[PDB]
Formats: sequence, structure tokens, C-alpha cells
Amino acid sequence: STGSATTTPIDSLDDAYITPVQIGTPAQTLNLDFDTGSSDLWVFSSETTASEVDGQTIYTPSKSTTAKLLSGATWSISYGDGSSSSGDVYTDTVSVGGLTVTGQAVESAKKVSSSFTEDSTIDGLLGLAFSTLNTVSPTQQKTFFDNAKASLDSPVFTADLGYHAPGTYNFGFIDTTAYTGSITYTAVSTKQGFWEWTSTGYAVGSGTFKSTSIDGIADTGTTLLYLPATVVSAYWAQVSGAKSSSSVGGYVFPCSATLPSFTFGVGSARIVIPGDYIDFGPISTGSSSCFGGIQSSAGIGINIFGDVALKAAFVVFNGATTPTLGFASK
Ligand SMILES: NC[C@H](O)c1ccc(O)c(O)c1
Repeated sequence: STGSATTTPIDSLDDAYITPVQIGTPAQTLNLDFDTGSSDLWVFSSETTASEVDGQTIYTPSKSTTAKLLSGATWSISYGDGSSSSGDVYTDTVSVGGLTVTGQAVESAKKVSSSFTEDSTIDGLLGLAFSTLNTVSPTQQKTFFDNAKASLDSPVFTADLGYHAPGTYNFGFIDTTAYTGSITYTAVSTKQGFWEWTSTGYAVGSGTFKSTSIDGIADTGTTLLYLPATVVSAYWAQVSGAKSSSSVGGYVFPCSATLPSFTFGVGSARIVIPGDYIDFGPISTGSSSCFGGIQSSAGIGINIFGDVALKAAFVVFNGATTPTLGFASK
């Protein structure tokens, strides 16, 4: 089997991407944030505290003939950005882009934190990291991908995120028309439950490539590119007037600037992030200070190749017995 679904930016900055997902019978379509940095499929629901729902589409398990309470199971998750959600669990039929999994754990939110409530465009998350991170207790549950894997033509999914445009998540096949040149594969460590890999270095603009190992995670659920402070300082030093602002919470730059590109290494290959991808616009409406798309990972504890990096590439998440990651230009 295979599946193919379009993913669409939630706003003009590409802050996140939503992908329609069919849950239950008859189908209830919710727009979920596919997150390769976590491993829970959770949704706004008829069980979510009413004051914490503001515009989201909800899953109502009582209206699904295939929903079954997973008795005694609860979940609770806290994300890197400080947001959180928790609740109980149903199993139900879940389909993405024509690919159907029966008996998928659908985690129904009883509580969500304010950042989820305040974002009316995201109806929940669909985790695509390794199932070892799944938070369901006392019986840990599998991700949608892990459940689908055996049925897939090939044990892979691909992320093809657009810059200010829709893109695609494919399951079970590699669309050889979706990228240019060849795909370069690189080793993955699953020790922390992430798609963790080591970049071979970077360049700023037309500058020389610096060969240096940068361990980080491929994370579709993180907006920005978070890298060591040395790397990030080298980038922003090439933008007149750029500075790190403790009050704003990262590097800002004059909105009048033209940003240089940023290149990262994948083995001997190179992925170029155009400067425009690094512009996250005014820090507040009407401001002439703009927020940068490359930020320091110091304090996070891990480097994160988030959407800023990933949308410059066609990315293969290879879930074979020994997982690997592939990157191609596009
Ligand atoms: N891993 C969680 C992911 O980074 C995320 C998605 C949507 C959010 O509103 C959020 O705060 C965090």
C-alpha cells in the first residue's frame, strides 16, 4: 500500500503545516500537524475542556462506529517549546492520503495548553518519531507509521515541505519526480527516539564550507533551524544590524536586509537554504525588526533541523530495520 497527502502552511510565515487525516467511521477529517519530533497522535475532541477549544475541529468518538475506548490508558506530553496536552485513548481507523490503519491509538485531549487553544488551524498532532517516545501509559502505543509499515510497499515516508506553498507527505514510496539530482542517505541514531543524524558542516552565503560534525534531529514539528551558537553567530554576522535580543528571544535583523543563504552538509552533498526562507517577518505588527529563522540551540540541549531546513529539501525517512535519512535538492 501507499498514501499521499498534501500538507499546507497554516499561515503566511510557514509557522507549521497541516495535513488532513480521516479518523473513524464515518470519517471525521481533522487537520493535523505531522511531527517527526514526537510520537503521539492526539486530537482535539468532544472530551476537551470547553474553554480550551477555540475554532478547532474536534474528534467525537461516540459518533464513530469503529471507535473503542482503550481501557485504562492515559497520555500526557510536554513539548520542547513548553506546550502540553493530556487525556485518554481510543483505538479507531485512521487514514492519511488513502493509506488506512485499523486499530490506531487516537489520543483524545482532555486538556491542552494555551498555545494549542490559541491556534485554531491545528486540530492535533500526528507523531512520526520512533514509538519508544510514545507517552501512552500503562501500555505504550505505536505511531501511525509503525502500524502502517508492514503493509507499505517500502518502509518509508517522505516530507516535501513547501516554501510559502503546499507540499506533500508520501507513505510507502519515493516519488522520483519530486526532487532533482540524487538522494544522499545518512546514518540515524534512534537512541533518543528521534530521527537523529550528523550533518557534515555548513556555509554562510557564498562563503567557504566549514567541515564540522553537527548532530541534530530532523523535526517537521519545529518551525526554525536551531544550531550551535558558534554557527548561528557566524551566520548573523553577515547581516548588517543583526543582533541577539534577550527581550525578543533570539536573533533579530533589520527588515530592510537581504539575507544570505545557509548551506548544510549531508555527507558529501549540500542543501542550500535560500535567504528568504530565513525571514520570519516583523517581531510585532508594523515593526522594522524582523525575526530570524536560524537560532541558537544553546539551552535546548539538541540541534534541530526544523522546517526552515527541511523545506529546502526532499527528505526520506527510511524506517527499515536500520533506519536512515535521505536528502535531495528540489
Ligand atoms: N513537538 C511539538 C511541536 O513542536 C508543536 C506543534 C504545535 C504547537 O502549537 C506547539 O506549541 C508545538
